[PDB]
Amino acid sequence: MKFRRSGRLVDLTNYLLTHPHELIPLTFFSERYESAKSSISEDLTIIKQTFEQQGIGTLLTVPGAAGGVKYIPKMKQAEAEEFVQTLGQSLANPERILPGGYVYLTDILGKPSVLSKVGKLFASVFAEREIDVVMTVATKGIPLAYAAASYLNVPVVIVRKDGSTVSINYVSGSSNRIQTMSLAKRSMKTGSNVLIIDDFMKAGGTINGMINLLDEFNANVAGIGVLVEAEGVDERLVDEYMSLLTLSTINMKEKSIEIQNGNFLRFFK
Amino acid sequence: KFRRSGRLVDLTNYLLTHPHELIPLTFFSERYESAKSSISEDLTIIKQTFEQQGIGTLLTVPGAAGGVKYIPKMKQAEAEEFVQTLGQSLANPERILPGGYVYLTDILGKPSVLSKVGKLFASVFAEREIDVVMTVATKGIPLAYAAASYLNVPVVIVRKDGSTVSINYVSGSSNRIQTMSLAKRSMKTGSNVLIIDDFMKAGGTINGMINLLDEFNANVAGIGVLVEAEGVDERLVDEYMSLLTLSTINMKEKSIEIQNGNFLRFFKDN
Repeated sequence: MKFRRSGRLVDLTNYLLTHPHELIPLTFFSERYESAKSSISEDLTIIKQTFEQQGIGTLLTVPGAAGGVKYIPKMKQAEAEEFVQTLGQSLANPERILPGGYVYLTDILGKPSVLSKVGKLFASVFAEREIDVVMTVATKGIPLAYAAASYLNVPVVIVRKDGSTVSINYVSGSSNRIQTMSLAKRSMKTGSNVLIIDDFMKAGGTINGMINLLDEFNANVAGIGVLVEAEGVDERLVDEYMSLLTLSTINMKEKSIEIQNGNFLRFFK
Repeated sequence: KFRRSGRLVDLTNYLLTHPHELIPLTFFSERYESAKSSISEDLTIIKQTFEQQGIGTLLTVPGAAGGVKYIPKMKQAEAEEFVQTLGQSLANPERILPGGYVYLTDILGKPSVLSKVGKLFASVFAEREIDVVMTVATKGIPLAYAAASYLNVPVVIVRKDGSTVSINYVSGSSNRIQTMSLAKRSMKTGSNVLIIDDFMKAGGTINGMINLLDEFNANVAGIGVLVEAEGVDERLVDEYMSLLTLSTINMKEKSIEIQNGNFLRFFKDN
């Protein structure tokens, strides 16, 4: 059933938005709308231009009758900065101060609207990494991992803090003892390029634990993103990582809490 | 300024990313610096397309207090096709688990699958007045978020570990009493809660969750599970929707039975 341009633009927009990071043959669309490849290409130029102008993302086109298009979610620096500032202000509330130097995030992480933004910012920053899968550890980071994975078009793998399983010992920020994390061996292909995502990085042991867990799968760290990094941790982590926010050494007794920008802007050109 | 074409693309993106939200025509008129008449015409193009393509319903509410609202909906034919495909995939003997369980980890890890399940849940409960989605850690978490994002509501996660509320219940794995808790600061009392879970075997977990909401003057708006163990619709007095039915996996024999759940009852049988 043929759609005229207006109907195709609408359906193509929905289809692209719901199939990010997937190379779609022009052929799939020409047959879907029983339209000429040339009309589709024309429609895609309109979408590509609107997507860039509105800060939705990039449409990459591969020419030829055998060509295709790929939608790449991307966030403009201006929106990233504004979103992060707003989010930081929201967290810089003494009522969130938690024992041990932690921050209460449960409410913000319960909101798909916020997670969507966070996920897209991670997806944007790591758009060009060849990611095969997103990994995080139960449980606070799970929703962040799915948000990022949905923009990236890859599966999520959840490491458990408890079949043929692989296990690694690691230490946590509570400046505590040795714990173990595991992941079933049939949960991930060898050589996978992994984006590690977590909500909070205090000491860096949880992430180092996941990075070490990856060596057991002969997998590679494709990138590392965290919502909040405790002040001065660039030290305890060997791999590059991206953070949206920095929690400056909080104090429960003084009931003060400072929150600054993470290092994310370094990732914008 | 936006030419009609660009405006349709942006409007489409805008509606798709703001479901279950009443948006005043004025907002669009201002965004595109255009007459309301032109916006309404675009909305008709989108409504028609969304309807024919099975994306959802664009609801236009007349009046200055009105506006437009995008409601994600899934056609019955697509839901049946999707559930069957999902069922066939789970009926693989390789997913065998002791105790009458099936391996769901790999599918619960795919946003593509989650998106569909979340949409089907959001579609069935589209007209219920839901304020929050609730699930219990940790398997159901991604399904909960998927449903919640289509419904425009926050997610609340019950912990099985300050002013905390608690309930005790018996899982389907162990007969030992368990405790699920939820911070009092995690949910507004009187909320219409859509409960979501991956697998309902005994029914205790969901029952426990139903009791826990009592403690908040909360009202169960609906219950949705991905898989229900054969023989559970006599262990729950509450109405629930399930996508698949898992017939007691063949312990000794390497076979597994999967059939549609009761979801068709929630489509146009209403």
